[PDB]
Order: sequence, then C-alpha cells, then structure tokens
Amino acid sequence: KTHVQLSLPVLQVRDVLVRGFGDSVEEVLSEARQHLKDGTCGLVEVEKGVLPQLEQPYVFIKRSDAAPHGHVMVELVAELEGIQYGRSGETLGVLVPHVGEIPVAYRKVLLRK
Repeated sequence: KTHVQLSLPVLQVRDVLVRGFGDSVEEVLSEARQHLKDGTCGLVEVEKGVLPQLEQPYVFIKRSDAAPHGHVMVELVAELEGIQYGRSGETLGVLVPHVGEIPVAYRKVLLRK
C-alpha cells in the first residue's frame, strides 16, 4: 500500500531515551520509515524549548492533505542546520525511537510510504 494507518504514541520530550534516529538526513529518514513500519516510532509535539532537547537531524511529520477514518495524512520532512529536505504542510511533531516510554496520547496518521 502507498499509505499505512498508524497510531503514534505521543511522548513528553523529557521522557525520551533516544533523542534522534541518526547522523545524516538520509539515515534519519531511513530509520524513521523503518520504525514507523515496525511500530517502534514515537511523536514529540513541538513547542518552545522542545527541539533543542532533541538530536539533529530532525524528522518531522507534516500534514499532507486537508483525514480517512480519523487518520491525518502526513509525510516526512528532515531538517539539519535549518535546511529542510522535503516540502509539506503544518508540523504534527518530531519523530523519535520509541523504546517503552509511557505515552500521554496517540496521534492517528495516514503515512505516505
């Protein structure tokens, strides 16, 4: 399928144990896609002071359409030193590895894969 329905656990930034996916734009997008597929991907909602607590490159999920079965359509955009790789709508949050942190909520997304 071109799109996959996911429910992403929303994590508080101070709980996150692994604060990024890797060390290059290409690696973080690769790793983020693999974790999204394996159900091992969390979402941190972006506010003042969140991003400086996480590791670059960042992976964002961004609204790609204006929501089948409650799932917002999203795509991946990476960022490193203020340059973004991809073009999409508003940020739903930043993706991180999920290694058993207790979530505060779930974000239903439809991921363009």
